[PDB]
Amino acid sequence: VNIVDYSDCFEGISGGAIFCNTKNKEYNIYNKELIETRRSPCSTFKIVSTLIGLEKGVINSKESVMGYDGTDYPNKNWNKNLSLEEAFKESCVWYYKKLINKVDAKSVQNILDDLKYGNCDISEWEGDLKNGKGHLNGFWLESSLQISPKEQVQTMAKIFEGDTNFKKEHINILRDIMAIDVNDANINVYGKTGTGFDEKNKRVDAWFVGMLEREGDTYYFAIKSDDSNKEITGPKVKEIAINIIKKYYS
Ligand SMILES: *C(=O)N1C[C@H](NOS(=O)(=O)O)CC[C@H]1C(N)=O
Repeated sequence: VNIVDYSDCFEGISGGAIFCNTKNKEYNIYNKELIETRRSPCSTFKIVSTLIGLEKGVINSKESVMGYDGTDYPNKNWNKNLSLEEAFKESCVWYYKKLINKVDAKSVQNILDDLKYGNCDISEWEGDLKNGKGHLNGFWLESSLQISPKEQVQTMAKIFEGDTNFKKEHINILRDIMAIDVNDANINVYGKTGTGFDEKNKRVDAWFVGMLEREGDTYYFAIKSDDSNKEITGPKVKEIAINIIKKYYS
């Protein structure tokens, strides 16, 4: 466990980072207090909810559809019968809500328990209804389920090192749809952003969680901001994460 200073890449934004290489067990941690604090995963939960849907047969491939019903949404790309790959990349809320609501709560509870997914608290299945957004809510979106960045990395490692019971075919679907382009062919980066606002503490929950492969070595990582500035989003923290990867992990 090495405590590190990535503050220059955070460019004044409050947050922390954790990178873990499980081959040689090198844990690099910036802002240890934050990295151990549990928070809502927000859209980073799509990593796990995709695998749940595949395991239960609700979806089957990166082409799989969820039966769009014509409801009007402000995001153009949500207004179509999109595939799993597109719903993941466009963070289509209705697709992932419909997917998870086809799965019984005990199945979800047991999978989260097996993954040690934070507090594994799905008690508020419906999510944070007081924000007025109705069915565009769920237990993983600023609601009962909370996970620390360190726990995110531990879960990512267990999934992608093949240490869970999820099918390899399903892991590979997730890998494909998580891959991102960082304009450096010499590293393979995979990840997912998340964005929420913590109304109790007046702070954002801005996430980028994923993994990095660079010549035999793999790092699992979670970058997280808790800034009070509402302008700080998941996509912004992904930029920060990319800067760290290029500076220290290339
Ligand atoms: C996930 O955190 N969400 C879904 C969507 N995309 O977020 S992302 O750009 O950080 O991946 C909008 C924000 C958030 C939500 N409000 O549900």
